[PDB]
Parts: sequence; structure tokens; C-alpha cells
Amino acid sequence: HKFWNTQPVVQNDEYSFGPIEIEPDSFRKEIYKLPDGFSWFDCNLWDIESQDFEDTYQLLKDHYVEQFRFNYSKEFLRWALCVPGQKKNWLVGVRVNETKKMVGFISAIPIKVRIHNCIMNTSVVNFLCVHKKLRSKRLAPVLIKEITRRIRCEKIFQSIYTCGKNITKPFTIGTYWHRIINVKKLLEAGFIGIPRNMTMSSLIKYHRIPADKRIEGFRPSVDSDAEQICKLFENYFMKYKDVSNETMNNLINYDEINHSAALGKQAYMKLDKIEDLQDKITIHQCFNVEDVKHYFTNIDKVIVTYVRENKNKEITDLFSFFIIESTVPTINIAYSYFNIANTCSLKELFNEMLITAKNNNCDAFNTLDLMQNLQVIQDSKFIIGTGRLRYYVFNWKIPQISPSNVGIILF
Ligand SMILES: CCCCCCCCCCCCCC(=O)SCCNC(=O)CCNC(=O)[C@H](O)C(C)(C)COP(=O)(O)OP(=O)(O)OC[C@H]1O[C@@H](n2cnc3c(N)ncnc32)[C@H](O)[C@@H]1OP(=O)(O)O
Repeated sequence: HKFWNTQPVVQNDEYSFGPIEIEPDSFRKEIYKLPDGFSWFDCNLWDIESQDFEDTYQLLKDHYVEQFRFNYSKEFLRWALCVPGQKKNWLVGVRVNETKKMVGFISAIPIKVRIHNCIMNTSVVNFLCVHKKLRSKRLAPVLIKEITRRIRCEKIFQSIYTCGKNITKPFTIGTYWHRIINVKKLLEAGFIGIPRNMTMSSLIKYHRIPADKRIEGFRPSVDSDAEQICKLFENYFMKYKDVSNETMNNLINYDEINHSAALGKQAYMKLDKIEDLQDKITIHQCFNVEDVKHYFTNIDKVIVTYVRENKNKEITDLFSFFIIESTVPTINIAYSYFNIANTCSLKELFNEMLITAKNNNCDAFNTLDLMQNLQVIQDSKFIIGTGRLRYYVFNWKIPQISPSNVGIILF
């Protein structure tokens, strides 16, 4: 490594929380120079008909992969990036001056997170992409340094991001598990096989989604549910919290003290034993009503959010998953988003979600072992994946924790 060694992240070479550096003042502000013939632009994902959007969609479709290609649609990208509070300058493009060919992208979105006894606005950096031909032209560190600069100028000094590769020391590692829905489609596409043991017909039967015990009262969310949903999440995070009740109701607001190395030191917290954290949520996204409205909605072939209503019009449960269309043949993959099971078991809620994914033409359903999802995927028909997702936080200390301690899902 000739870049990551110079950033405030935990290195491959503890048991406490808080900022790595409180450097409100001493960070670079001059926009970074690009190689001759390249220029930055703010990517206009606000107008779905724009040229910026076509170029971004094309760049990502052709080049965002470590075959098969994911195919983030334009509606998906607008949902995942034009979020409440988004800055125009956090959607960063690079183009060749002569041809106007988009050859790079990086994005950040603003989120609210709780980390142990602190709460803060932070950023999520995602969709880092360099045209296949310009790789090993050391362009990615520049996109990273530039998004960093644009985030710090908003007085945000931390970030969360994921990766397949191991870079520095991640605070947790998520593992994907996979539920097969459309056997025939996955078989013909070579994504799965027929166990030499059994026949195609039995394989299909083995992977059917059991629909012989159905939970009444689930329906898609609507805008007017947003306050009930906001409270539902607050109560879920209350139940699973890793701090006392008093700390939960009096979280250290880092936005208010991040301007001062004196005051910011308030955010440091030692941990007696890492096992004290066992199976509680330590870090998660926090949603206000505006956030709920945007994220927990329903957009065909992008995001599906169902709630359970009781006979008093009170929302008691929620499942949600997003959808990414892939091409090798068109394959639609659902991903588990956020799920709250209160009046049924988590397996039962997931069963209902899996049926809804099948009804939305999804061919498989992917779930990380985050939060409590291991209650679902242990001793089930889920198959463990090989894809392992490393979670990182920039400029904060988080002990290495189990994925069940993590309530953050990236797109
Ligand atoms: C306060 C705010 C702070 C905000 C900043 C928070 C940090 C954000 C971090 C970004 C979070 C990303 C979130 C997502 O989007 S996750 C998905 C990552 N993107 C892809 O998989 C798309 C397909 N791949 C590509 O487009 C390129 O290969 C990419 C762009 C990935 C690398 O480009 P390239 O292959 O042409 O190489 P280079 O010569 O230009 O540069 C080499 C340097 O780049 C480091 N590298 C390579 N890949 C990644 C990677 N996926 N994360 C972090 N670092 C990476 C590498 O260690 C090396 O550094 P070092 O070993 O010398 O030190």
C-alpha cells in the first residue's frame, strides 16, 4: 500500500471508541489536480434524462465489477444517491476533456449513525469506479482524496464504506448467504447445479418457498406510514442497544464538538471486555421521518418495503429488500435491507419477504449475517456464500465486532 498507510484508519499492524484525529482545521482544501486532459464534474443525477446520468449508468454497467455484470438501473441509482440532505458536489465524475468520455466516478451520501454512546452525521462512500482501461494509472486514490475533501468541507470528518478486498483493518466482516427462488433460471444460467444425487425436479421442490403458513396483514408501505415506521425503528434500536437507557437518551452529538480537539475528546470511550457487546447493535443508521419516507418506499424493480398493520392501523412489523438487475440473460437479485419482526418470528417475516421477492420476479435473495439475520439463515435452506464484505470506518475507532453488532447496509 502506497495510499492507505497515510489515512486516519485502523491498520492491519483495541477495545475503545472515538475519533482517530480531531483535525477540524488542518486538512487540505485545494481541489486535487487531475492528469492532463481530465476534469472533474458534479454528476447531474437529479435529472434522470440527463447525459451525466447516461454516462454514469454506462460507466458503472460496463466497469463496476471485480463473466457477469451487475446493472444498476437509473431509477436505482437515483434512489441510492439522491437521498435527503444530499450535496450536489458529493456525486463526483471524471471525464476526458477531448472526448467528454466519463472515465471515473465516486459518491458519498449523508447518513445519521449511532456508534456506541455517540451520534453524528457522517458519510457513506460508494460506487467508486474507474474505466477498465485507466486502471493502474493510480486514479482511484485521487478520487478518494477528492471525495474526502468534499466531505470535510461539509464539516463531516468520518465515513463508512465496504469492500470485498481487505485493505486496512475492518471493524467487521459480513458474509452473504443466498436463498434460491427460481431454480430453472439459475440452473440454465450456470449459477447453480443439480446435485449428482438428485434430479432437477427434486431440486426445484427442495428450494420452493413454503407458502402453507401465511402471515395476514402485510402490505406495501406508503408515504403516510413514515411516522409509524420512524417510531418502529427507534424501538428496534432501543431493544438491541449496547449502551444504557440513559446513554441512549443522551447520546454524545459529535457534530456539536468536532470543531475542537478539546471538546471532541468527549467522544472517547473505553470498553472493559469486547464480549460485553455480544449480540447488541453497536453501530447503525438512524432514520428521521424524511429518511424513512425516502428509503422505506416502493419503487418497481428497485426497493420493496412491506409493513404489517394490526386491526387498529398500527404498524407492528416491517420487511424490506432492494433489487439489482444483473446480466451474465437477465437475473434479478433481491438483497435484504432492514427488517423488524415483532409479532411473528424472524424466519416467518423472511418467509413472507421471500414470497414477495418471488412475486417481484427475483431469482435469488441475498442476506448478510448482519443484525439478527443469523436466526434466519442458520439451519435453513440458505446457502453460505463466498463473498465476504469488509466494513470500514474512516477516522473513528471501533473494536473488531461481530456482524450481528452492525446495522448498516450499503447499496
Ligand atoms: C471524512 C471523509 C472521508 C471519505 C473517504 C473514505 C474512504 C473511501 C474509500 C473508497 C471506498 C470504496 C467503496 C466502493 O465503491 S466498493 C466497490 C469498489 N469498486 C469496484 O469494485 C468497481 C470495479 N473496480 C474499479 O473500478 C477499480 O478497480 C477501482 C476504482 C476499485 C480501483 O482502482 P484501480 O484498480 O484502477 O487502482 P489505482 O491504480 O487507480 O489505485 C490503487 C489504489 O487504490 C486502492 N484501491 C483499489 N480498490 C479499492 C477499493 N475498492 N476501495 C478502496 N481502495 C481501493 C489500492 O489499495 C490501492 O491503494 P494502495 O494499496 O496503494 O494504498
